[PDB]
Amino acid sequence: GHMSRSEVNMGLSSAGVAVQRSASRVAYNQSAIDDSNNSAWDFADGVLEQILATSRSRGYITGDQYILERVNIVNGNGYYNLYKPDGTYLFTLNCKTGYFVGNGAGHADDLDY
Repeated sequence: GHMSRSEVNMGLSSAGVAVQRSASRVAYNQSAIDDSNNSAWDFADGVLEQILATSRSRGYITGDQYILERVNIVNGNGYYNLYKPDGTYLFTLNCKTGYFVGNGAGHADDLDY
């Protein structure tokens, strides 16, 4: 919610933030993460802004006060975690589908991998 429509970004800086990474539903695979050149990391168009628009609606975040992070590549469905400005894990989303998965008592909510 800065440019106009369809942006896709991390919205806040996860630098110094106390972000919950161990709370992630998908593996933080730094090899796929560093493989960032993948289109597995290209969500689509305002797809993130969707999930984010949703996140705020859900009560996960506000505006672009979110902290998104690259996590994993499954099938090329590059998964991104959404965090609070405090780094609090909200969910793991699929960039390629704009789907998003929640977390619980150590179970696959939407997961399969």
